[PDB]
Amino acid sequence: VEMVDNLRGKSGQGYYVEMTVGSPPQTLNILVDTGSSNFAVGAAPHPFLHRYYQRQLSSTYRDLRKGVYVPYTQGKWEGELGTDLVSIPHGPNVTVRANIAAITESDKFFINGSNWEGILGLAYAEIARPDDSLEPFFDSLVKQTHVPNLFSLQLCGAGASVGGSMIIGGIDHSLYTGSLWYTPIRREWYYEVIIVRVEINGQDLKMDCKEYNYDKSIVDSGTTNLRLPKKVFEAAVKSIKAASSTEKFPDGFWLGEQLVCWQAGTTPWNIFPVISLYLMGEVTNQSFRITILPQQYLRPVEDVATSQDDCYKFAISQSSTGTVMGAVIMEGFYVVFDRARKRIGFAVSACHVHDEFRTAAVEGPFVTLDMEDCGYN
Ligand SMILES: CC(=O)N[C@@H](Cc1ccccc1)[C@H](O)CN[C@H]1CC(C)(C)Cc2nn(CC(C)(C)C)cc21
Repeated sequence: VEMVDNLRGKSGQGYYVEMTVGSPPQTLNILVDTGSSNFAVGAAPHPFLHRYYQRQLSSTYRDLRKGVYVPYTQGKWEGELGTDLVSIPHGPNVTVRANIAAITESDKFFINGSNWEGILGLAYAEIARPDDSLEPFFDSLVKQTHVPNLFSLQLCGAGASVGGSMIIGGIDHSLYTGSLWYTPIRREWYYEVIIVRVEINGQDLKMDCKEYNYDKSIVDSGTTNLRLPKKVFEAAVKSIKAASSTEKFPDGFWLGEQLVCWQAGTTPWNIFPVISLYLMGEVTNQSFRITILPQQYLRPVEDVATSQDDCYKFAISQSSTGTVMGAVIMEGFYVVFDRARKRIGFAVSACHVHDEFRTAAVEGPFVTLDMEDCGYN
């Protein structure tokens, strides 16, 4: 399909897809964000924008006469709502009319050299700003075209520059191997899921499973790290420390605020454990596990200045807002957002993570006869 390899990015800075807005079409790169539900594009000059949406140049622009403000984990923006024609040159061969927030002010949102100038929130209307009557893009796309109500993401961030695919309307079987395991979307707002068990080096963290979903867990392509509620993050760090205790790192490293560096080519991958996240299955008390390697959770930081070394930031961090399965954990899986059947599917992706000793995996089933719902509330 002409859709394969339509994502690009820089590591830690999100993955983006080419879109056009307006008529005649204005080309913009747009961040793919399953962690939010607003379509917003820079629409005035900013030191970090290479280009921006010029509403005056679009004869199909319609102004909704309504402001909007979106704060995310750290960045935020404000702008003006309207609608316009939108296309995805390397996606489905359609043009739809969609709501678009024209960002006119922002703080800590745009990133210097990221190459994107806007954001596609792919989650549900329940969390759109200003409220749930602002129809999200994907809903408009499905309503206006015959595109099936499903999209999949293969995020590779493999060899700063990263790639992948966003396949809309379909499952591309050349993008994964083995089977697809499905977890139910628990509620349609974020892509909310349920983690039932966490292991490090195969050792269970032995917590009540509701702690892992305090107070929701989501799948979030717009967030880099695996973020964990404090109690789970502390338990996990203790475990990973213990597994890797042949070397000691500063506390700043574990807090995500300092790099760790090894002379180029010598990163000791084998001293770090794998992490397994077990997700609720489609049948009662069954689960499957996705297993992640330290090549995924030690994120490389490209910097020519430090390049006699390879240097890494620890990409597991504390959350006061629930577990966030960010790009770290999506990378090397093919993740299918099957909105039509209210589930998300995971399979090992054609760009999987891989070492001569260990491989990321998606595998099941696992059973737990213990009858506790792991949903927080
Ligand atoms: C790290 C981050 O904030 N990512 C957001 C996307 C983004 C991409 C580039 C620059 C800045 C922001 C992504 O949407 C975050 N997803 C969730 C992460 C949460 C649940 C911990 C907090 C939150 N707030 N929002 C905003 C809203 C409440 C309006 C849905 C989205 C989210």
